[PDB]
Amino acid sequence: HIDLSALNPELVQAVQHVVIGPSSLIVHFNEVIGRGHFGCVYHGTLLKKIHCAVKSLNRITDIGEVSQFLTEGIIMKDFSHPNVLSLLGICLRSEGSPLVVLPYMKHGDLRNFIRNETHNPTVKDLIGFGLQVAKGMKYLASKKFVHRDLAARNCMLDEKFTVKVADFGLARDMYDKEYYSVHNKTGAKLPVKWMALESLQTQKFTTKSDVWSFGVLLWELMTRGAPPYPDVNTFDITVYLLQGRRLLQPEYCPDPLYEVMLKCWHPKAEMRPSFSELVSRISAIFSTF
Ligand SMILES: OCCn1cc(-c2cnc3nnn(Cc4ccc5ncccc5c4)c3n2)cn1
Repeated sequence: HIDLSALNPELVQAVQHVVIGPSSLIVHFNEVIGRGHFGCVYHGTLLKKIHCAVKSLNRITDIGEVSQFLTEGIIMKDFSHPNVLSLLGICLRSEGSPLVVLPYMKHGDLRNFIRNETHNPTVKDLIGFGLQVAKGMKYLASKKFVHRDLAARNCMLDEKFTVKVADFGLARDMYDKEYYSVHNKTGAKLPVKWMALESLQTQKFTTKSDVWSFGVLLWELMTRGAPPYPDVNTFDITVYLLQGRRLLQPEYCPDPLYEVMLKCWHPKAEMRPSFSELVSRISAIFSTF
């Protein structure tokens, strides 16, 4: 049972902006639509019935950990952009950690979508998805928000095939454990094959390290969801990058788009493009299609 009286009053006020009453939420706990380390995602209906995704945090039992997670993620309620996942609300109830209510994404995560052989997205399709992500990140960067886990698995596609940058704020979790490793300086599970060289070395994350991750995501898109560096052990990713080595150009990646990827992975963080620059560059590349 989570008591609001025990929680920081400032956090309580913030949360009370987006609270959903239990009687307004129906959750189908027999319908798992995603699985994270903090809890699963379930089909829900919000009430005018709205189809939604309900993210559990029930694996987080410590009040202090729940408090910290809410504190770090609540700013999500302040964001509004077509390429950024929105928050529908938070359901506080009698027993269990708060439920995070999110818009339902009919087409799931971007990586699974492009790996699906029946979909067979074209080069144009894939660059288009990449442009959408760049716009969402441009928005978050303008808000000084550092994502820290950008990757194709962490972007969702809605019913209109609009890409939402996701897995941040209250929606943050590890949804595919295979791509997080403890082989790094922090000893915690991190997406090391998406991380900028300086993040692996200094444990610090910035918008410019998000740009590095975006470069990897672009590579994911153009390979239709191939795993990066399949032949590089998690023990070796830092030295691999230190040696100046990088992901190779995908077969169906246009030369100018691979140039963009390489700029995203410049060893000097300040030498890498802003997301505003990336939107401009990728928009031009897309338009030639
Ligand atoms: O291999 C991992 C596949 N996978 C990625 C996710 C994922 C990646 N980033 C996310 N950001 N928020 N949410 C929760 C969420 C939000 C909306 C959903 N709509 C339909 C189906 C599942 C949904 C899951 C996210 N889920 C779920 N499964």
